[PDB]
Amino acid sequence: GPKEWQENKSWNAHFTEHKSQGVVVLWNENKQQGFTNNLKRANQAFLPASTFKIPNSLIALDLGVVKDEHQVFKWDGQTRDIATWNRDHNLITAMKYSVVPVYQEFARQIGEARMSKMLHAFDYGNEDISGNVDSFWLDGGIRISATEQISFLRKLYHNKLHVSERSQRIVKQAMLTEANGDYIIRAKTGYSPKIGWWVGWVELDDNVWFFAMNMDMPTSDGLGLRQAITKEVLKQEKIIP
Amino acid sequence: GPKEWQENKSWNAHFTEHKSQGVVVLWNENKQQGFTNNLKRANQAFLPASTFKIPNSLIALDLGVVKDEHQVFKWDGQTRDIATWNRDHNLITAMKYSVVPVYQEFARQIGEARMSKMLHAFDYGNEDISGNVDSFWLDGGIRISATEQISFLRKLYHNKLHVSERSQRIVKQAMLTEANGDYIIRAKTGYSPKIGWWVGWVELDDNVWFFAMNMDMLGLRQAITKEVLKQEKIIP
Ligand SMILES: *C(=O)N1C[C@H](NOS(=O)(=O)O)CC[C@H]1C(=O)NOCCN
Ligand SMILES: *C(=O)N1C[C@H](NOS(=O)(=O)O)CC[C@H]1C(=O)NOCCN
Ligand SMILES: [Cl-]
Ligand SMILES: [Cl-]
Ligand SMILES: [Cl-]
Repeated sequence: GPKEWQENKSWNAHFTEHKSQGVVVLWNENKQQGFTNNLKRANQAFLPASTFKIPNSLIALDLGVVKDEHQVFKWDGQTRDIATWNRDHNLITAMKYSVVPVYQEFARQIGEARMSKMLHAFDYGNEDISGNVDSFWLDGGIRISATEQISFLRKLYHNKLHVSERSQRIVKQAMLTEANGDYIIRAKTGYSPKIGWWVGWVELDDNVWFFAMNMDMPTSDGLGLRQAITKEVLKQEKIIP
Repeated sequence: GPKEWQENKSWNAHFTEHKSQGVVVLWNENKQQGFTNNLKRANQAFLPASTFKIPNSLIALDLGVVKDEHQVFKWDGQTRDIATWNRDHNLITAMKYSVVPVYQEFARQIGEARMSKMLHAFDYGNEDISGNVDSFWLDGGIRISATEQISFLRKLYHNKLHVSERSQRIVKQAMLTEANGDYIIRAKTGYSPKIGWWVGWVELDDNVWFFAMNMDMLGLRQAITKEVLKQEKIIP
């Protein structure tokens, strides 16, 4: 009989076309079956980098560190490399522009004790916050695989995480990336030395496709490949036109 | 002092180009200033038609007639003219395809007493539900102007309507029409005999522009509105 995770190695052509390697993991919610080009890499755990903004947002909201998605967090005045960071942000734009210093302040206000407790409740990756509370997802001990990202995202989609429904709805709003008459994408990118991420889902009229992809990234060039390669897989599988 | 409301008649060119006439009303949330090509028409009251799906959704959710955005409303098996209506729906797709029979069923379950009480609490238009409980927004006594649509939508945006915050968040999710790196549009279209509507808002990084347009009478509703938004440098 059929397997929970089916391997489709033909997607490697989309990584090969761009002289890269990685994994795309898809989960068809209606069919309760998953698909990936590399079963092994689907289960390899990596630093989450900026994809950690999803659980960080949930915890910050549930504890009231963030009151709502409209609350303004003033620029601390320090000019950083990414120009979109040097301005005031709310939760919506802090996600969209992946504004690390805003999220570092969230993490410091959450604190290590509550951060560890929440990640355990979320069953998130290896749950290891060793390092600094404001950088463990960038250079500390936490590791999460693409399949673990799917499991976490499915809980979020269904409001099943151990935080309020409100917190989950707000974060899903903040994840909005693209919407048209054909589909809605809610997702979060990430990048740390040598690995780029894109995780999220595609909402259709009568199904949801969760996705988690990571790929080798020798430099910061080709960050757009994260979405481009994923979309090539989504197009091949007739999920988007 | 400055004017809360300014008239810009140059937008009439966008209507005239299509041999039509109408009004676009814009509200700059940050500045607390509004703009329209026709001050009089901006404040004249019309049947809301399918733009009434916004308050109808809020009421159905708040009262528990609709449990959440996943609850399925089964097709009743009657083949109707709009093909996308001839299938099962949830709140998201019922809004998206403007599925009338689903919303007539909501209205019957809400009932006249609860519908009237909710519209009064919402300050919604003339608050008058006279007519059929399941069609008064298309052929009954209720009327609302474009500026009144904006006042209602601003309350919804800020979670200030009397219904639960949850209901307001769910409906705002169901209003999602378009999103990209430049803007998010949450809106609802409508058409009554001789009037087309598009009402909603454009979310930018650090401002929100509310809009309500109506025009004498379908893709022109969005196209004309977008020409105004482009002229005002709101969208690219
Ligand atoms: C997280 O992955 N970040 C923050 C930002 N995200 O951009 S995205 O890859 O387009 O999501 C830039 C990349 C990455 C970092 O490099 N963060 O570490 C820098 C800490 N200031
Ligand atoms: C509401 O305005 N409706 C339902 C449907 N909405 O489509 S939209 O204008 O694209 O949002 C079609 C038009 C309108 C009607 O109910 N029209 O049918 C009138 C016959 N009772
Ligand atoms: Cl981050
Ligand atoms: Cl309707
Ligand atoms: Cl949304």
